[PDB]
Amino acid sequence: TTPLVHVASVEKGRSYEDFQKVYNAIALKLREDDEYDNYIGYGPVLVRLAWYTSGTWDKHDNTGGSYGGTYRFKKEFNDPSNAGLQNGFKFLEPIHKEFPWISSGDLFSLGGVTAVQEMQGPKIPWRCGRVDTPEDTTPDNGRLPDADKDADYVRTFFQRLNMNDREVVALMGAHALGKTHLKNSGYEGPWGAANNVFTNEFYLNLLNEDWKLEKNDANNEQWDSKSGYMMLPTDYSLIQDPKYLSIVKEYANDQDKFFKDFSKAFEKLLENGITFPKDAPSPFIFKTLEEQGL
Ligand code: HEM
Repeated sequence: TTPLVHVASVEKGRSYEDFQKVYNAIALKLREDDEYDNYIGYGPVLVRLAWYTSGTWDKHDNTGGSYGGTYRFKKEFNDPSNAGLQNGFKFLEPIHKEFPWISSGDLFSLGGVTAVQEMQGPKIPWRCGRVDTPEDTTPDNGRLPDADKDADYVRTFFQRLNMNDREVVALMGAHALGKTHLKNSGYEGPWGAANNVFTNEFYLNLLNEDWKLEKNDANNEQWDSKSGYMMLPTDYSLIQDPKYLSIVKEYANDQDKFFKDFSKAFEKLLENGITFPKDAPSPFIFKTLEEQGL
């Protein structure tokens, strides 16, 4: 099938104010549902959801991506690849009901942006206009990366998402958030201590901790530290590859640089496959609840 073009179309009669209200609803629920996942909260899984849905994109034929907001998950979340994502969709359901006018793609991606900012991460410019395509569903089957691979696999995989070395290393820093859950992915443990605060801890831990490759309770190999942290083989490959290593060191020593690069890469990820008209509104930069005194 000929490559389809997806033009961003602003939800009829909606403006910045409307989306800030959605952002606020998401942010308020993040604050309210504080007990989820042993008090980590829904922040991490929402970021994962935004990445996963956008990560289905294929630059070659512009299939997948965040635009359509319509997907079919393998085994309906009963697969090591997508298990756990249902928690994010469940969290967003009440938000969508309160704001039925927002497209699914806009909601899923906005959920990630809101989560990163509320967790004290960098501001992520975000654009509206994704249009639901119920007639065009994108199966996630084999489109997201395996975690038991090396640096060459990671580099090649991300080329499909049009990401270079710096973009890949920056995006991976999101693993400072949340944790792996054995029953979900066959991996267990957090990557750091501040599981729900967005910082460059991922890089510091990679370089500073004493890691040991071991099999977990699912018989899968992962790198463990005495501090109680873990790294997937794909995470660890970032310090095994010399080109990735230099960038990990850069981010480990410059919090501001990491924030700026992550912001650019994350927005790009969430916008891959979308064509924005020259007269489309400028990207929205939402204020956090804190900045609004809410
Ligand atoms: C080589 C690429 C990647 C691989 C192999 C990978 C793999 C995984 C795996 C196995 C989990 C654990 C799922 C679970 O057990 O619940 C996970 C969680 C997560 N990933 Fe990644 N990931 C990759 C890239 C990314 C990127 C680029 C982002 C976002 C910018 C991201 C954000 C997250 C977050 C925030 C979590 C924690 C979710 C939670 O705590 O519920 N991942 N990822």
